[PDB]
Amino acid sequence: SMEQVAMELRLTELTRLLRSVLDQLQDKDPARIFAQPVSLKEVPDYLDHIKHPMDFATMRKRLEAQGYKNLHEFEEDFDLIIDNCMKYNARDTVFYRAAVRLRDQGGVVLRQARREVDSIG
Repeated sequence: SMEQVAMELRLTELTRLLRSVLDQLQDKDPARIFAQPVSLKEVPDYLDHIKHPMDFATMRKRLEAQGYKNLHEFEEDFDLIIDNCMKYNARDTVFYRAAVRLRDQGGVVLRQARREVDSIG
């Protein structure tokens, strides 16, 4: 149906926008601390601590299969990256401090992306 196609064009356009958002968010992590999943070879107990791991590569795979239906879904995943890190790592670590910075710098990007999604529909 033509209705089905039009929904698919909206999903595709959301996907393009989210990809630009994702790149911008990832530029706020020049150390690439959040680029890849936490290794279970190098932190074998990780899953006793964190129930829903997330990282930029896993968000990117989900994005390219058009797996984000709206911005809320994307934001939940971004917030997981941050919130996982601030629980697992202590306050005085390079990791925790990098989360705080990504959160603060990412909030500006997400502020305007929410206007762009509402605005463009």
